[PDB]
Amino acid sequence: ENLYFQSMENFNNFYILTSKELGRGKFAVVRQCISKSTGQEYAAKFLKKRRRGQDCRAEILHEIAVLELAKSCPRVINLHEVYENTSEIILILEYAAGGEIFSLCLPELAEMVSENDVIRLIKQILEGVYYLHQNNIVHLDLKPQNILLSSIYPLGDIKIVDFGMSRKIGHATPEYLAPEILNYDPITTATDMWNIGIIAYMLLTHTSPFVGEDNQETYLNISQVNVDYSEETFSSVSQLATDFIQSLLVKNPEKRPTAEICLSHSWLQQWD
Ligand SMILES: Nc1ncnc2c1ncn2[C@@H]1O[C@H](COP(=O)(O)OP(=O)(O)O)[C@@H](O)[C@H]1O
Ligand SMILES: [Mg+2]
Repeated sequence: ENLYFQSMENFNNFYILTSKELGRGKFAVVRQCISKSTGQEYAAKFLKKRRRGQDCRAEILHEIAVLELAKSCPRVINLHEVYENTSEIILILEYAAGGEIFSLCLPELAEMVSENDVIRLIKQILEGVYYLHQNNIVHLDLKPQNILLSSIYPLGDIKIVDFGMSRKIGHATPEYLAPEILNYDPITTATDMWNIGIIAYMLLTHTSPFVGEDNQETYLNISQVNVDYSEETFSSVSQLATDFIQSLLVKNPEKRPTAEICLSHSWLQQWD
């Protein structure tokens, strides 16, 4: 096996690693690194080329092709360089200092995020999805863990990441799965819109809308679209926001609005 991308020696020459691990999957790790020339912080995603005994180098090239396609889009993370060694392909990514948007979905920070801030973040997440949908790209993993912030004090901008599941239209955690995934119905752009309803639901209420005691109850709630819309949970959430979410959390994908229509919802129109 020959190496396509730059050599690992160049990486150790231009960049220094730190002890800071930003994320760790099964076959991927994200460590922080700094440029020896400029002292700028970057994020290095090490991806293993062999997963479960399969040479997965092709899928990594697919994820690079997608990142490269959406470089002009600022709602998508920027790819700067690529390096490769015997077992790893390394992606040098724009650093997102704010971290996962998952942080704001916790009651521990509900006191600093106002409805006006969610409107701005939701509007930003849509502009990225719109761009991706313009180019027949579907993310499929739009979970709060794969949506980051450029900062937190003050709240920064959106940066989408993790394109390991990006396909084209019409292709082949439980709580973030759409109901048409459980029916095996073909993929569709509307599948990403279901996940945006959960992001908005999780930010405004600070609770997951479908997770149950065990996975059995989780899958049931999804396939039944059983969501908690009670007054106790929405007593301090606008009705416009509710209309926005309910229009997205519906079982039939063809009924969910597109990314273009969502930007026209009366909830997102206000001088900020
Ligand atoms: N550019 C980045 N800046 C800061 N943190 C990142 C960045 N990219 C990824 N992370 C962190 O690493 C975690 C996992 O990265 P990800 O691209 O989703 O790989 P995977 O899902 O395959 O494990 C993310 O949830 C995020 O917390
Ligand atoms: Mg992830």
